[PDB]
Amino acid sequence: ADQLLRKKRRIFIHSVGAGTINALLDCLLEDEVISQEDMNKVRDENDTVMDKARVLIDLVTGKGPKSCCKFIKHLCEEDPQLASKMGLH
Repeated sequence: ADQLLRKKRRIFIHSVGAGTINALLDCLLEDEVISQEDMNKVRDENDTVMDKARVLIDLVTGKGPKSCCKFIKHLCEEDPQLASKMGLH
């Protein structure tokens, strides 16, 4: 009963703008949910957003559903448009 990202993996990934990503991953660090190890994963910059997203959305969920909370929240303030399909409440 906790796999929002998973199902919504096709949405966030095929929508999130290269911009929000920079502002999103930045917020994560603030909470210190990730680690210099993961932070490096994304920084590596693979290719098109489709790639930089798949890793960002994944790395989060990896840290358990406890992160999903701050994620959906930070995203709401960063993007109210996309957050629409993720603005459950």
